[PDB]
Amino acid sequence: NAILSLSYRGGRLIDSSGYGATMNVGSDVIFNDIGNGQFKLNNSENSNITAHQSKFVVYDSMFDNFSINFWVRTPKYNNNDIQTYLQNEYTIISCIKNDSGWKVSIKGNRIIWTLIDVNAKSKSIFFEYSIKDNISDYINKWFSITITNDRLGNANIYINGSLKKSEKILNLDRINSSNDIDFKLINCTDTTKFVWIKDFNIFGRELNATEVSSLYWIQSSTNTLKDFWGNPLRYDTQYYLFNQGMQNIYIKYFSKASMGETAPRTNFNNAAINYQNLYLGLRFIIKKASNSRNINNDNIVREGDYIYLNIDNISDESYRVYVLVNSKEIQTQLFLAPINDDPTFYDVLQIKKYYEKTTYNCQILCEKDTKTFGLFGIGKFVKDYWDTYDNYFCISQWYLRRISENINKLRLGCNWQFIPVDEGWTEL
Repeated sequence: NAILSLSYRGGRLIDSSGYGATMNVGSDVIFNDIGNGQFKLNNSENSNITAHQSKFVVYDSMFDNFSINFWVRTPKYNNNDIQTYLQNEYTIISCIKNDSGWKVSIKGNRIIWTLIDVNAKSKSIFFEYSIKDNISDYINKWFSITITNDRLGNANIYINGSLKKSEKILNLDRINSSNDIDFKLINCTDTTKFVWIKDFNIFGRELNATEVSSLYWIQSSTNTLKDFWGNPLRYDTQYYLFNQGMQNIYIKYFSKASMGETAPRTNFNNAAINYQNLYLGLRFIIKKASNSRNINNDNIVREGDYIYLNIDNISDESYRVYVLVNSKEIQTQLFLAPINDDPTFYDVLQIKKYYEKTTYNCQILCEKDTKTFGLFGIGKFVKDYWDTYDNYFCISQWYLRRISENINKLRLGCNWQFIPVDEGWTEL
């Protein structure tokens, strides 16, 4: 029972809650109908949405509890402009009348919720994520934020469905907010900044932990395949390959053995920031296999589709990933070769999500028949001795049983993510 839910469908922004908020959209907003719909705000006057709430939805109360929820995708810092990134707080969503109400702000690597009462007393609570991780779960990635407010106790921030922070708000008096919610960058000094927003909802109660987790599961669209950024995985789109089990390597071509070998990610590191580079190694393109589901160019890949993994940066001609047919062994290297129909090898795959379905991981399956059946992962050249070069791109039957074992499956070597070049992640 959301009391406001923004959705973009049939080419228009609507309130899908049924409480009838009306929208006014500026001339410089980008929209799409992915899922419930997404939009992009840039740093200009015309890049704005105003949602006008009815008398029955607008918040004006000393005691009534309420929650808001949305997902955000905010770009990586510019390496040469970290001081302004860390120091500049800008609003992205606000509902303020005569200085009272609520607002969502970003300040670098922080997401901030602020409440201001009619006496100008204010309380803020923030979530901060690291800008020194080799690989970040949050930078330039879709993530979920749910903020719940108990007027007689705490404000709470939940990130990706789990409680991250709490702050006492009980000393605030009446919060008399605006009928209008403005989605708009305010006070953002960087002309190039933008933010992506999706799944904006308001609830007229304090959601509990169970409700927050359920909402996260629903909004994660667990049947859809996603890329590293949290966007739908697509055909005909160049992707670098990330292994969730071995995050510090990428795959390179080794011509002598028609092989994908591992090599260490390079990094950028100074006193303020650290990250490993993402746009490294073999560049893959997902292609629709013969007699699979009919698609248009750049369509979304589904778990039921049969696909090929082309590689466009080994030579001027396309290469593709091949599996040896009837290997009679538990593990074999994958073969990276020019396009061919040699019956010794086989190229029909599927991209699956067997567990951890709210994550952006996938598994890559070959299942021709029992003699050619396994999951893509990484094998060791030498097993009994720090060496980032000691591995190759393989297919193994070992993963088939492993993924049904009573274990944490988050960091298995058969977990992969696909990384397209994105405007919110620039590197050297």
